Amino acid sequence: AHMTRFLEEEELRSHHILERLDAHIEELKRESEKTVRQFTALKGALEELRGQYIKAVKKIKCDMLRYIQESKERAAEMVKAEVLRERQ
Amino acid sequence: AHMTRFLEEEELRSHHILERLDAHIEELKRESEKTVRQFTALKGSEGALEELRGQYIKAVKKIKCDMLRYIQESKERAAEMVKAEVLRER
Repeated sequence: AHMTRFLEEEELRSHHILERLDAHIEELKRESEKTVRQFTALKGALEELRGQYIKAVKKIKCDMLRYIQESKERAAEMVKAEVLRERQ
Repeated sequence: AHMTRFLEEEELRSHHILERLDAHIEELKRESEKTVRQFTALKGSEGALEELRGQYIKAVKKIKCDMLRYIQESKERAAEMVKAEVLRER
């Protein structure tokens, strides 16, 4: 029954990582409506907008790297626990 | 016996998704230079600024869609390991 706990954990880990991507998408969507409103109420905005997407994408790249790195450690931990189970 | 091959595979998948990630970041930067270039000309400037904004949001939705597929596959992998752990009780 080791692996069922592994899958339960993946299911949680999956729910969290997707939550923190929605957070990032929405922040982009909010900041960018504001900035498009500034420019429309006027007659520099290209840098705020592009600035924002770079922000959202950077944060997505960080969070995906932390997930990936956690995943590798988890796998290595299981490699370890398998070898411990070989004890006579 | 089994779990080192799981790790290896995890390493491989992890590098393939990060190639994918930088791949369509860089692609989606090409797509924006075209429409940014239009908006710079017009000083319809705003309808064109919304379109750009709609491309950034859409681009970051495609990144999410690839990231969901990756996650989904991890769940499928772990599921396959529940199965094979069950088969080894045989």
